[PDB]
Amino acid sequence: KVFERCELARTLKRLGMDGYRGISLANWMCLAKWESGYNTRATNYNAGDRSTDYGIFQINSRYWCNDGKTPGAVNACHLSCSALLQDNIADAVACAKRVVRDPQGIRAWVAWRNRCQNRDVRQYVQGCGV
Ligand SMILES: [Cl-]
Ligand SMILES: [Cl-]
Ligand SMILES: [Cl-]
Repeated sequence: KVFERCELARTLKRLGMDGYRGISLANWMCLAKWESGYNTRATNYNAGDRSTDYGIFQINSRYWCNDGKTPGAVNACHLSCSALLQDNIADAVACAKRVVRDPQGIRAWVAWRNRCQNRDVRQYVQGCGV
């Protein structure tokens, strides 16, 4: 599915994302916006290293989920990458939390550095009741 902005914001808040390991909801919204345009079914093959990015946060198969087809991969979220293509984003959210338990935190996503870091991201949650 493609989420509407405020629906997603409320969905993530219910799933405990607000302030998770120091990360505001608006940072998570900005990440989802630039990764996928709020689209849970998005996939992107990386020809360069044989991995794929999955779902609303574009979580990468090399480290985070298993797709069977990425060489030398591990599966730190202990999920099929299929779980990251559901309309229900609970698994994706669990896996995004796992990503940010690592030292880099939200910096793991380069899109976050480019489009969100050191920016005014308040617009992402304006009006959403979160
Ligand atoms: Cl911030
Ligand atoms: Cl699974
Ligand atoms: Cl679903």
